[PDB]
Amino acid sequence: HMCDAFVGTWKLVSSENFDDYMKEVGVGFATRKVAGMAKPNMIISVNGDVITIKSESTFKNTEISFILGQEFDEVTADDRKVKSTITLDGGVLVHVQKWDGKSTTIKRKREDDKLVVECVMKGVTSTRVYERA
Ligand SMILES: CC(C)(CC(=O)O)CC(=O)Nc1cc(Cl)cc(Cl)c1
Repeated sequence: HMCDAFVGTWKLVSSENFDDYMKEVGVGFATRKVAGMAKPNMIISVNGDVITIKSESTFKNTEISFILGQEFDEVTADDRKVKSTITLDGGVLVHVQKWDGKSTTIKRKREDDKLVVECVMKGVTSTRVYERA
């Protein structure tokens, strides 16, 4: 019942500073523009200890499955090859990605009827708000 309140199908309803976050990460111009236009759905499910998060949009469909606290390799939507670990910290899903000596952290939180995603790369934070589909 670890992630019950995250499970479901969510649709992006607002974004702030995502282009700048992507710039800070190192994403190139064309990918930033097309990815920034996307209105993804985020589909979260749990089966036993395995959490699956899918992101689907006109730009890209991605899928990760993982066990909390157990590192895995991830190819991101912008084609980084990263080492990822996702944990629960005080009811927040905390996703750390490591590559090329860099690090970014993505937090997913339930707030009211929304799922709020905060993406941090060095001093740059982007906030993406999802609602139930
Ligand atoms: C958690 C997430 C960050 C944001 C969301 O799910 O809303 C997933 C995502 O879109 N990743 C991403 C995509 C591109 Cl193309 C470039 C970079 Cl840096 C990141």
